[PDB]
Order: sequence, then structure tokens, then C-alpha cells
Amino acid sequence: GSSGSSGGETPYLCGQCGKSFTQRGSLAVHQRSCSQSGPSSG
Ligand SMILES: [Zn+2]
Repeated sequence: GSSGSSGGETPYLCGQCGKSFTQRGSLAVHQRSCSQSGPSSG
């Protein structure tokens, strides 16, 4: 139920460390290693 979305090519920011990125894929690939979480189980 989205409505009134103002997105695009605006600056990016990681929700784990707070690093800035210029490329979209960069933020995604970063989230992979950027976990900061130990061995978790089901
Ligand atoms: Zn990060």
C-alpha cells in the first residue's frame, strides 16, 4: 500500500554503519559483509 513516494537516484546510506555510497549495487553488496552479527541459529 505505497503512496506518495519520492525516490530516485538520491544519496545512499547503510543502516548498519552509516556509510555513504554513490552506486546502488555498492550499497547492496556492502550489506552482504556488513552484518555485525554472530553465528545465528534457526
Ligand atoms: Zn554498512
